[PDB]
Amino acid sequence: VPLPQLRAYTVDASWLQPMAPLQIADHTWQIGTEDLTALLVQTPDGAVLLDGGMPQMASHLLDNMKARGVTPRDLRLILLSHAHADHAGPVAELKRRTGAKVAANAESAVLLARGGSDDLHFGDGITYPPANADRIVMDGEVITVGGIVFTAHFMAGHTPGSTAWTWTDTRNGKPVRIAYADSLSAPGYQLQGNPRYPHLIEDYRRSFATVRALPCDVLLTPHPGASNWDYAAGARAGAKALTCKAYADAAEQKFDGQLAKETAG
Amino acid sequence: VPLPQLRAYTVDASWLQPMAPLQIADHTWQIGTEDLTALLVQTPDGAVLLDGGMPQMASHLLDNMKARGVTPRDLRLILLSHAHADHAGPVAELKRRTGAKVAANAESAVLLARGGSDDLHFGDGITYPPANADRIVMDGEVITVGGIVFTAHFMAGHTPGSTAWTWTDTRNGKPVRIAYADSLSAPGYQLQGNPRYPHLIEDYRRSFATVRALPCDVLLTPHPGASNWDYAAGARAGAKALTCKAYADAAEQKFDGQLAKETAG
Amino acid sequence: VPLPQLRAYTVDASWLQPMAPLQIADHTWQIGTEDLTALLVQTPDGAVLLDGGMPQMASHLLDNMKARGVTPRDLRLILLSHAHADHAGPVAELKRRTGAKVAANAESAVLLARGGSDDLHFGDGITYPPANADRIVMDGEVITVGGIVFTAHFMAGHTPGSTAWTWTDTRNGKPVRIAYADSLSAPGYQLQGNPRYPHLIEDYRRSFATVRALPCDVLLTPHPGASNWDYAAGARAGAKALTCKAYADAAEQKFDGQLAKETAG
Amino acid sequence: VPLPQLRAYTVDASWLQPMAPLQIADHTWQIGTEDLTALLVQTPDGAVLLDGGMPQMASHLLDNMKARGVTPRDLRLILLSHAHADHAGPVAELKRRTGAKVAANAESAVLLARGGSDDLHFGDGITYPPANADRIVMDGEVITVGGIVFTAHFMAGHTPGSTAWTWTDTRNGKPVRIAYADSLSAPGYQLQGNPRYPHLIEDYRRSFATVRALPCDVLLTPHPGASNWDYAAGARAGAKALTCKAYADAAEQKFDGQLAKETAG
Ligand SMILES: CCOC(=O)[C@]1(CS)N[C@@H](C(=O)O)C(C)(C)S1
Ligand SMILES: CCOC(=O)[C@]1(CS)N[C@@H](C(=O)O)C(C)(C)S1
Ligand SMILES: CCOC(=O)[C@]1(CS)N[C@@H](C(=O)O)C(C)(C)S1
Ligand SMILES: CCOC(=O)[C@]1(CS)N[C@@H](C(=O)O)C(C)(C)S1
Ligand SMILES: [Zn+2]
Ligand SMILES: [Zn+2]
Ligand SMILES: [Zn+2]
Ligand SMILES: [Zn+2]
Ligand SMILES: [Zn+2]
Ligand SMILES: [Zn+2]
Ligand SMILES: [Zn+2]
Ligand SMILES: [Zn+2]
Repeated sequence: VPLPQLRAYTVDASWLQPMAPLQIADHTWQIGTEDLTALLVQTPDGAVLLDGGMPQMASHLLDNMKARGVTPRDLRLILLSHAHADHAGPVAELKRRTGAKVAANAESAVLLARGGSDDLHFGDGITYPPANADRIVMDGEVITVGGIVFTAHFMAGHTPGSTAWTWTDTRNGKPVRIAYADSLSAPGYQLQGNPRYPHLIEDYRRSFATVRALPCDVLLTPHPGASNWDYAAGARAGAKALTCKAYADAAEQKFDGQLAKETAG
Repeated sequence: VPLPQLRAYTVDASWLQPMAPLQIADHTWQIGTEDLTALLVQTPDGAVLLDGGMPQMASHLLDNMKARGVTPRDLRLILLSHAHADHAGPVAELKRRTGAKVAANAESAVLLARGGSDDLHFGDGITYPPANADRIVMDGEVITVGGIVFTAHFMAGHTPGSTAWTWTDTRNGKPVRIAYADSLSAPGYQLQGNPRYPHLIEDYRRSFATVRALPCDVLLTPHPGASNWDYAAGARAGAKALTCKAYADAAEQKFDGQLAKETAG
Repeated sequence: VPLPQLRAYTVDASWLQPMAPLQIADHTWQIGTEDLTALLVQTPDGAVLLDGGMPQMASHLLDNMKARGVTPRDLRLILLSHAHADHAGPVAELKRRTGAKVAANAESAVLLARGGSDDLHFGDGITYPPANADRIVMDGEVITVGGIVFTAHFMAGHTPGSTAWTWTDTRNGKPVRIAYADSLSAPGYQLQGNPRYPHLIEDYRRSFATVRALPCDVLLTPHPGASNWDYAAGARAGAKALTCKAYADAAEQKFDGQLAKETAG
Repeated sequence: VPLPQLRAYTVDASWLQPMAPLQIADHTWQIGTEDLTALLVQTPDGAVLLDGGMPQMASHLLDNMKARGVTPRDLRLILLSHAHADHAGPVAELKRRTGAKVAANAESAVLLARGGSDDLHFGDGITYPPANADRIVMDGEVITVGGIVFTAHFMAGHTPGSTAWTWTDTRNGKPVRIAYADSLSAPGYQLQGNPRYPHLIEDYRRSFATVRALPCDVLLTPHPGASNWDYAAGARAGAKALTCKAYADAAEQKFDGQLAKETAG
């Protein structure tokens, strides 16, 4: 009996289904796939990308940037929700192919630098090309690109480095406070007494509170379904979106159920 | 007028004054200098070093290890209080010259990897040879070496990655809970509204509480004077040592005074 | 049409077929799989591993080390032929699970550090968990472990960092000069006018000459078939092994044929 | 007796004496100090910097870029002769303060990444803030920025990663082939039988031949005096410059004298 072959990280087709750019606000576009968020924020002083999705999405992202008028040199900054393969997958390649630099917190930078390997919960099962961060950010730190101010809100749990990013855009003449909140799920995680993450539960509870309180006229999430976005629904893509409060409440209720199931399991 | 010459990080002579090993408990020795802590914990399955002091201390540390019966191959693990040049200085060289691997939290690992450069408060003024961590630890995680169990207690503030390490040794037949608590000082730091560390004050306040509650029959600190140790006093070196509670209270009182002076300054 | 799913690096079953340790000389054992070399050199001062094979081989390697009397702490050093996924695959995990440190040349270290991503010829198609080198070696540099002297002979081509490692063991009372020579193949490579490797052809020609001249009573290669080893043949596993001269001549003849086919293709 | 204080890397004042930009050809300017080269190549698609000098030169470089019409976002690329502190010193800071990415060969990248520490000859005596390379280049590889084509010519010796960079500019309507050739000195180096660099002599001899044959209407060197440039001499700064052939011959004659002195010493 030979050792097993390596298994690739395969995903639902919709996660890999390209879509054309979908405008969220005056400067903010969804440019990823139907079921993975990748946000382009376009400014008079260059563009910012928040997440890139799966590794094989680099060229599609670049096509959509081009459709928007953003050349590779115009992409200045990549920000991440968290450094798993389905959100940070193409970062290394985008850095090679654009002017983009990565800003991330220390936890995300170290996970990004090992390509998602030695994950606290997934081990080496879900990896991707490693990349280096160019700037380390602290909780509450701001980065400004052509006058869009992005604020980091750490919300550790799904990964130690999970981050919400907030900024204010405009729409129909009025401010829109956009909150790109990270995942609050714990898929197959050992929650209680995890030797690799001993304060996991406390971190999730603090993160629910952080998400609940974000400035949040519009919530977006790395998996759009988690905030009830439907990117394929066109003019009504965001009509059913949750508030940050509702998103945090739903995640906490699910988390509490998982804790009870783990105790019983 | 030429640009200024580079300025070396110079320190009081006592910080660089070698001392012979000073026993703290059955397996735990101070092996650094008179005024910089470097703790050797010797076990039947190899040795652990907590901090190394200044960069030029590597050979002295190695001499004292040898005096204790620890060869380079026997040194298994280096742990750090925080990754400033006067505590992590010789880490890179010790890794080259021993079997030692470094375990640190993500913040300390990223600061260690850039040799203390781009410090949030010191800039590039206090740097040292960079080194890589071999293991990333999470808050409350344990590492066990020949049955001495070391527990990490994050106490962010002096650096984002500041850590207290605790373990239980023996003395005169009874357990001794040793707490190696990191610095709680903020030397020349901008405390309020620091764009590079926006939650600095909240982190220090949480860290005072963490230090106050540590398991702590014996407190040691990276600068021995901060816990009222006198390594040159022989049999009474630790006689005047503070409790963890007293250390935390003194640091908080000093911090509060610094906050008031900063507001007035 | 969705973007394609990620494809895993799959290999012939024999590459993944565990075997028991096979003695090559008094201190040198093959401990990998039937069709991937991983050499254990056991000394009174610890053990050296040369290559590890595929990523999923870590636990098997560790089992065979244990069978040989080598515990994780006894493994001191990992050396590499080249940093592709089927030879360096388990390095990261072995470093986490043993005392082992990696020594490699700069080219191999940088490819190892990006987990084989952005390969000059394979792109991101054949990746693995990234790892850091602990020591950078120069051409002709020696490393000594318990008195086995390992010499590095750079033989760039298959990868920029391809290395032959040589050492002298004993057998039946007499010296045996062992040469672990790297691959000299160029599978699907663009040889002529490659913008990512402009001196590729010159490097291969110099490497054929290097391999031809190695001290070489016994030749071993990362893919055993390349040197006509049959690890499953027991007492006659090495009976048909090529000389280094014959190996270099065969590789050059194949290379010349590939050059002619590329010109015609 | 305390251990000695750290010693800063101090240099002749002229190495730190700022100068205004000095035009070499239509797109190429010296923007460093009187006695350290830092070349700015300005193109319609952004700017390239070759070397930066000492660590404390970052702001001066940025001032001279601004004087030339180059903002921080316009600096696209940093190339290096070699990664010693007096040529790569400010790279880390320039990357933080500009859009610039670093391209270097593997040897230079690994030395840059450890801030010049563990130098083959200098040890930790001459260090600087570490930086990461964004692109690894191979010998003879080209990089093109707004149609200036830069070619790498490895010339190992002074450091393993020493590189000459060549490109074609214009002047008075005609092409000017500029060669920025690295140092060929070996200051205090052990040349013969160096265990850290066993093929040192062979590499220097090959590098003399490489430099002799470069395309070279105008030779520039990291230390201008080595090619008989006088940056403070204005309109005649380059009048006495050596050819590449003369530079290589002089370096080889000096090297041969050093070899003879080492044998006698
Ligand atoms: C079990 C493997 O899990 C994953 O690869 C992800 C990565 S975010 N996490 C899951 C989750 O968060 O429930 C998901 C299905 C949304 S994708
Ligand atoms: C002002 C520079 O500061 C330092 O280099 C250190 C490093 S810990 N911090 C100081 C402090 O903590 O007060 C110190 C004097 C104990 S040394
Ligand atoms: C085409 C992909 O190639 C590979 O993944 C390897 C890695 S060494 N190279 C091949 C070769 O060297 O011919 C091989 C079949 C021996 S495996
Ligand atoms: C002895 C220390 O040396 C150096 O720091 C440099 C760095 S290039 N090398 C010298 C040389 O090349 O002769 C120099 C004086 C030009 S500066
Ligand atoms: Zn995730
Ligand atoms: Zn996901
Ligand atoms: Zn400090
Ligand atoms: Zn200190
Ligand atoms: Zn290969
Ligand atoms: Zn192979
Ligand atoms: Zn130099
Ligand atoms: Zn120099």
